[PDB]
Amino acid sequence: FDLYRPTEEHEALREAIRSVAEDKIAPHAADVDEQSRFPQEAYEALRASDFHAPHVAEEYGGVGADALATCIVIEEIARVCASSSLIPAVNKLGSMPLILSGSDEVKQRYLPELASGEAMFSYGLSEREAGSDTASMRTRAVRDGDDWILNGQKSWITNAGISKYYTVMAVTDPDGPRGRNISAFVVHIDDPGFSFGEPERKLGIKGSPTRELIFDNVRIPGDRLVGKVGEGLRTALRTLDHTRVTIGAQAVGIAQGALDYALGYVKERKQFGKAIADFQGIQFMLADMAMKLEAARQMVYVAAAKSERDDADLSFYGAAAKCFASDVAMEITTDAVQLLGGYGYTRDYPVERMMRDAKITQIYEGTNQIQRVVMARQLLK
Amino acid sequence: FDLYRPTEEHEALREAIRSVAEDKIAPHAADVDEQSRFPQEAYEALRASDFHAPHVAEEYGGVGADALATCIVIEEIARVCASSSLIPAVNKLGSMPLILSGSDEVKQRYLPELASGEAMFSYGLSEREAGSDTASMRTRAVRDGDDWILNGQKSWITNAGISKYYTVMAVTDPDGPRGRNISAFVVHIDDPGFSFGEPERKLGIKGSPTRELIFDNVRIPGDRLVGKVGEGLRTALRTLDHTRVTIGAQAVGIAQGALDYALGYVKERKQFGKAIADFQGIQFMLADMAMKLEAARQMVYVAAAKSERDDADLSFYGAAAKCFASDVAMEITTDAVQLLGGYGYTRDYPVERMMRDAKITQIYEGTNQIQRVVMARQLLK
Amino acid sequence: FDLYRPTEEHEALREAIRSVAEDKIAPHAADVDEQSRFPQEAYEALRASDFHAPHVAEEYGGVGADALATCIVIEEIARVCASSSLIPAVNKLGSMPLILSGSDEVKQRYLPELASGEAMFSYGLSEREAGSDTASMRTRAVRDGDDWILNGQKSWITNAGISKYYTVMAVTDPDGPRGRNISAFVVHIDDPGFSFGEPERKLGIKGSPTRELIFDNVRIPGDRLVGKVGEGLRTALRTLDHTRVTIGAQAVGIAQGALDYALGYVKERKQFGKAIADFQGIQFMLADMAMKLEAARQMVYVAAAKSERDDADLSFYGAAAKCFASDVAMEITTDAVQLLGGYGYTRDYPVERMMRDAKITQIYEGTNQIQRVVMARQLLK
Amino acid sequence: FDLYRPTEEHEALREAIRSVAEDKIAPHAADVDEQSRFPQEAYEALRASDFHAPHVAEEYGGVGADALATCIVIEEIARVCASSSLIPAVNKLGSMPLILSGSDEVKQRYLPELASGEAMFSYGLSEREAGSDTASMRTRAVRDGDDWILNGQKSWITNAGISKYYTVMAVTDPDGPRGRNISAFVVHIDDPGFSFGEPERKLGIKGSPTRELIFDNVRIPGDRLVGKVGEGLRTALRTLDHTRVTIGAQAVGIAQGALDYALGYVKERKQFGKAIADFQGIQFMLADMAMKLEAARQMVYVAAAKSERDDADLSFYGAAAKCFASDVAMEITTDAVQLLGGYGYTRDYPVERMMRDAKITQIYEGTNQIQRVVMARQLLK
Ligand SMILES: Cc1cc2nc3c(=O)[nH]c(=O)nc-3n(C[C@H](O)[C@H](O)[C@H](O)COP(=O)(O)OP(=O)(O)OC[C@H]3O[C@@H](n4cnc5c(N)ncnc54)[C@H](O)[C@@H]3O)c2cc1C
Ligand SMILES: Cc1cc2nc3c(=O)[nH]c(=O)nc-3n(C[C@H](O)[C@H](O)[C@H](O)COP(=O)(O)OP(=O)(O)OC[C@H]3O[C@@H](n4cnc5c(N)ncnc54)[C@H](O)[C@@H]3O)c2cc1C
Ligand SMILES: Cc1cc2nc3c(=O)[nH]c(=O)nc-3n(C[C@H](O)[C@H](O)[C@H](O)COP(=O)(O)OP(=O)(O)OC[C@H]3O[C@@H](n4cnc5c(N)ncnc54)[C@H](O)[C@@H]3O)c2cc1C
Ligand SMILES: Cc1cc2nc3c(=O)[nH]c(=O)nc-3n(C[C@H](O)[C@H](O)[C@H](O)COP(=O)(O)OP(=O)(O)OC[C@H]3O[C@@H](n4cnc5c(N)ncnc54)[C@H](O)[C@@H]3O)c2cc1C
Repeated sequence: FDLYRPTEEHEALREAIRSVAEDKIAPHAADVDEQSRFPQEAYEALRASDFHAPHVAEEYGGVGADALATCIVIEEIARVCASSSLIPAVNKLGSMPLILSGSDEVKQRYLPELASGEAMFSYGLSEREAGSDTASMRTRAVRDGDDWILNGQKSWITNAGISKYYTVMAVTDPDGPRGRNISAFVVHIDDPGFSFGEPERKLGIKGSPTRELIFDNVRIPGDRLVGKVGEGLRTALRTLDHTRVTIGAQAVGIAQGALDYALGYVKERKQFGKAIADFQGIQFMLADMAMKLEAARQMVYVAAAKSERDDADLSFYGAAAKCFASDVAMEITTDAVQLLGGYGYTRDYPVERMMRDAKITQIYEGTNQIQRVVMARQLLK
Repeated sequence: FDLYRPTEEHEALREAIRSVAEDKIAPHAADVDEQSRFPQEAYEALRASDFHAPHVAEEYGGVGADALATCIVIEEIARVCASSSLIPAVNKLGSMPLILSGSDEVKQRYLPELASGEAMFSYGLSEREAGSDTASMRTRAVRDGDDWILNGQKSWITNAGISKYYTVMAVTDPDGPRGRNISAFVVHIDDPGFSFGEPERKLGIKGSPTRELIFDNVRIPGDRLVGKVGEGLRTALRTLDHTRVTIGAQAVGIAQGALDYALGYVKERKQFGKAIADFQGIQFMLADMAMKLEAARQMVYVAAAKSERDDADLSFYGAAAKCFASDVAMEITTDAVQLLGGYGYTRDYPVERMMRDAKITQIYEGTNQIQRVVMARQLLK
Repeated sequence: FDLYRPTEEHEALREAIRSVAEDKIAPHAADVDEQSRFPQEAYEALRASDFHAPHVAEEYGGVGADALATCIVIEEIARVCASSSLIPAVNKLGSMPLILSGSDEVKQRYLPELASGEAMFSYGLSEREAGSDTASMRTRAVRDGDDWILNGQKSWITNAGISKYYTVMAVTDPDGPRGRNISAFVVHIDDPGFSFGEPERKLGIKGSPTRELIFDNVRIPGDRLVGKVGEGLRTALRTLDHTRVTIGAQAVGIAQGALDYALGYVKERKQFGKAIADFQGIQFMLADMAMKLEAARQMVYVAAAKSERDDADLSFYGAAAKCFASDVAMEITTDAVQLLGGYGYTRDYPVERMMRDAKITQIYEGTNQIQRVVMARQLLK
Repeated sequence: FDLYRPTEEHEALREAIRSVAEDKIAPHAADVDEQSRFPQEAYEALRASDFHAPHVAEEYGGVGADALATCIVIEEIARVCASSSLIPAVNKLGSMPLILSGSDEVKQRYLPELASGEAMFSYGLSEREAGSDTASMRTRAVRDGDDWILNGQKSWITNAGISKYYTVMAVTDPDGPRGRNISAFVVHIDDPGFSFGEPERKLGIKGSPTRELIFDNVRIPGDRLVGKVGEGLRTALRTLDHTRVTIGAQAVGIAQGALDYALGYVKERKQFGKAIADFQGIQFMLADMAMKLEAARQMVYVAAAKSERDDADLSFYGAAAKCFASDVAMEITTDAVQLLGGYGYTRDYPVERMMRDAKITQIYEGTNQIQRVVMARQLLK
């Protein structure tokens, strides 16, 4: 009766990413946060075990992992290092427009370099004046012969400066219809007129570089176009339907690491002559953390299976999975700090970092407010 | 990619129980509550379509439905009538000790009558002084030759007076070890010295009879014994591991009926010149209801698949599924009343009944407090 | 240091209403709910001790109680019988438009009969198509010589059929400006063309009659006019600023009765060899109930003192006090049922009635959704 | 009608501390957090306006501010800089044992230096193995002639290394009765054998030094004794009854600063062509923040008035006020980050610091779990 569980192959994958995460990523997580530096040790360990971008098709040299397998990878990394989990999460985000909409030529150019780990991808959608409202974006792409000229800026770009390739959405007709006047382009780190802003100083995922992209008359070839002129925002929304699920998986892993840590601690710490775990108020808090986490996990996996099949109700299930898991991770990490007492408030234990990291999952890949808008729309239509 | 969803056969089953529920059960639900009367129309409709006790093995004339199929049945009935949903839920509860522990003879005597719908089963575990603490039960069974003499009382017995057979747990050795001095027996409605208390006057599931069992020197044959002398409470705990999942399914169905009703209403009701559904605060409430309901549903189905396979972590997953779903149903039904305004507070709409019914799911089949104890124990061991 | 507490006189008043409530009201509360009948024993006890309408000025034969004293009265009654608490709460609601806007003649006609207890007042604002949106009300009043002719209907009217006088708001100019085309009138139970609908069948406050008013060409004298033609809705909003505070006080009293009952019970009930009160998970639930209740109480009293002084921020504080207290009462009463287990779900204990009653406090005197709208408006302006 | 509000004098005080806070403290708050450095600019501004230790009696050169005035001071500072708010909060904590239990001589020695601002006080109660369980503390004080010899360690000491005087509790008889074998002593920064641990690396209140005290055969005179030998822990518990209220006030101020910031931002930020404040889901979030904050504020002020009068129910009201306000501040600051979107997650806005700071209020001055224990005990006795 093989219902409502991952395959044996999924559980073998879980065990393999967990070994890489616990051995090679976990020891660097505190230093990555504390120095706000790219998790380079994690990148090398993930590249060596083909966990840096596992979703890429076997035809491009990739692992060809299904959406659920890719979720389990992001979850198991996020359990020890949220910054590291963004390597496969943002590699999928930046590549998904090519995978969903790109010509065979565009895919053949870029996906093999992702698969081999020679390049990371970033995704440039958000702006200073258009964050949630991406249809109002002002970055523009203008034909000049066979070339495109890009002018404007993207805000908040994960892995900027480390990524070699940038999937960028820009307005291709300022007079075209709202939502259907945008196109997607692959931009290279050394394209002319392309600079980075100063790294953002963040609450959490501090090792993950977060930087503005500045486009000053960036001239790129005509073959950088991903999909059809004007269909870029449709491609971006379709991308979001898959990638929101992976942030739900990230939220689940962060919450799981915090719960793992809190459970180990309250079994050992003694006060008033017994283990903290022996206090029934503590037992109720642990049961709440575990029940909500497990509900969030199963909902992420249901949305992941929907992502793999492209189920017609993926928008609802993905928006629900991402909003629920991030809300639950925020609550669980706030309680994991609580359960360690004073120790929990110090950077000598990892639970305060896990709480600071959990907060991003409620904001990026669609704010939980936008997620509630999307859910209500899917219910009422 | 057939992961994390019910089978096509499960969805055909869902459609068939939903037709019986909407056509034959739903029209009587208000009158069943209002007159506090047994849902007789629902019993006949369920018996005619073999949905009254679908878990019974095909070898006993039963449907042989898996634990997930049985959950979907209880859910789809509970969506229109919570009292009616207790026909298959309590038929499973009362029969499960026979199915888990009974001799071939005991099973052959009782299960065919359940399968055909000639008899309903009840489960007599709780008492006046031993509710949560069932190991402290005082009802006693004493050998008299080949017979057993039962003395005491059971409290809160669902379907009492309607059920023909009562699976009753009693102390078989007041000096034996705590938890291992109890045995299970099948008691018949016409066994001598066996009476019923006055029906309880309840907040909700008002059509479901709830009555004390009084045992005054009840003499029954030796072959009424279910399993081994002293193993009755082990059988009762094992039963609970499966049946808690079905109350989670009941909670999911009640919440789904309330959400279905609230969604239909806020699309039609207009205030300040627009549909109530057009207010973003309302949209956020609907998204919260739907997200939490969907998380509770997937968690119930994960626990149901664990029940079918007898997964070693069934205790955790069942306790989590039942506690989560009932907590979520309490919150959703309280908001469904809210969303109808004044109308919601009147018995002319069904959402106030759905709120009164939701509250029982937090109490029976282990209080949500006992569920948190069980969850914490499974985490810490 | 006499800061942040009621006066000694307030505490003497509290003790006096508590005696009347515990001796004369509490014994009838269950029967009042169970038979859905007016709390006549409570009315007579309240009239005999001048607690039926204590806010009326001493110049009209009244007690002249301040807004805080009147809150304490409603709270102490609502602790034992929510239906009874609506006698002074709705007596204030129906009289407040006369007190805020009425001529000396109108006040002199009606307030002495309220003060003596010869008449109760009702308030007719809501309609079938205009509940939250009262500015869209369709009930009309048309001059005919010195008379007014009323046509339409009011929905949900508390104490209808028992009250002698009805303060009714009606459109006095269907072409006048939105919100400034409505007037208030005193309607008598025996005015011609005036009938009542069938009593609503409610979730709770079942003894409180709730009935439609039907106006079929109701001819009333010109001197029935309360305040100025067109200022009726301004008077209604001003009324709401004071009366919302009294529903917050009602919510506090219902929650207090449920907590009083739960605390007494968990000290006595034993399971697993100790008092339920000895379980730390239970202690945490009790601390949550008590802390939230006490916060809600102090906020109601702060809003009551604002009501007495007519502080410029009364809208915010009243809306906050009513929304907070009713939300907290819903949560506390749902947990009070929980803490009694099975007993809590039966009508033999009062906590299920207290939960059914608590739910109305979130809906009437402005839904908690309208309260959040009002709060946000006061913050942002 | 002067009920349920601060005095005119309190509101003049509020305006005066708010000017010092907005002009002199607020500009340094970000740099204080970012460099984890003592808020020296705030200390000088507070000392110059007599807001560094306002509770000290006029007989010692102090302001003599009542407990409510002192709460308003801590609140108004905590609104702009939580680290700065600990100057008057910890000055009261460390001095309160002298004020409650000290001889006239001890008070005359130390309180004038606090009043003038020549010295800050710290409080040394907690240890590595005795945090919540202070009766199990192991730091010892041993008579040697007229001297005392202190040996052990205190953990988590706020303002350590900056404070000149340390009120330290130590075991004076390892064989005396539990809770009645502890005494309080004033320790000087230059007492022999007295060192500090390395500053803790914290989630928030990063400018507030937090350091272990190490006592290696610390010899101090007999006149350092505060109160009676063996009554130190009674003095510590009594201190906590007053000081918990001031952490509730701190939590209120942090939440108020976050709400002030979020409200200003959502009025200005536009998305989808309107102000964020114009979205009703946002309006509901703002109403929730404001209602809960206002309930927490009024409850803190009720507990403060109880602290001033020494009301017999101060334990309950203080524990409730501190637990409620800190829980509410955690929720409000987490939502204030949310409402700024990406900006909220960056250290360029202050709301992420306010969230990191809010988390300490749930842990120190008795964890919210200990607060629920204390509340339950006061309810059940
Ligand atoms: C660390 C970080 C990493 C990121 N990574 C990337 C990335 O790699 N690539 C990329 O393109 N983007 C990225 N983002 C951008 C992120 O998706 C945006 O911050 C988010 O979309 C919100 O936009 P905003 O920050 O402008 O907030 P705004 O859109 O200004 O929203 C502000 C507030 O208003 C609310 N709001 C907005 N619209 C509505 C509405 N219609 N109804 C109700 N409430 C509403 C929001 O929920 C929020 O609470 C990242 C963000 C951060 C902080
Ligand atoms: C309508 C209805 C139908 C029922 N149907 C059946 C049925 O068919 N057959 C049957 O045998 N039973 C049935 N039950 C019984 C039900 O399972 C019991 O009510 C439940 O087990 C609780 O027992 P109690 O009511 O005695 O509460 P108690 O056990 O007295 O508990 C009272 C309160 O204390 C809490 N509590 C108890 N122990 C602990 C602990 N260790 N830690 C923390 N908190 C604790 C509980 O959660 C509860 O909040 C039914 C109950 C009802 C009301
Ligand atoms: C038992 C009872 C007693 C009452 N007593 C009286 C009385 O004595 N006199 C009297 O005149 N009235 C009385 N009322 C009426 C009561 O005030 C109304 O029910 C209430 O105002 C809501 O109106 P409605 O029921 O038409 O709900 P609707 O206004 O139809 O609202 C339905 C739902 O939409 C929500 N909603 C409405 N507008 C908005 C908005 N702008 N933004 C977001 N959500 C919105 C509501 O909060 C609610 O959840 C009573 C009601 C009841 C049930
Ligand atoms: C930044 C900071 C500043 C501080 N300032 C000072 C100060 O100036 N002076 C000073 O003396 N102290 C100070 N403290 C100490 C603070 O009061 C302690 O951290 C707190 O008392 C908890 O002790 P602990 O950290 O050892 O946690 P523990 O006592 O080990 O508790 C760990 C967890 O168990 C829970 N727990 C403990 N006992 C029970 C129980 N009986 N029932 C249920 N749950 C329980 C706790 O709530 C917590 O969640 C400070 C702490 C910090 C972090």
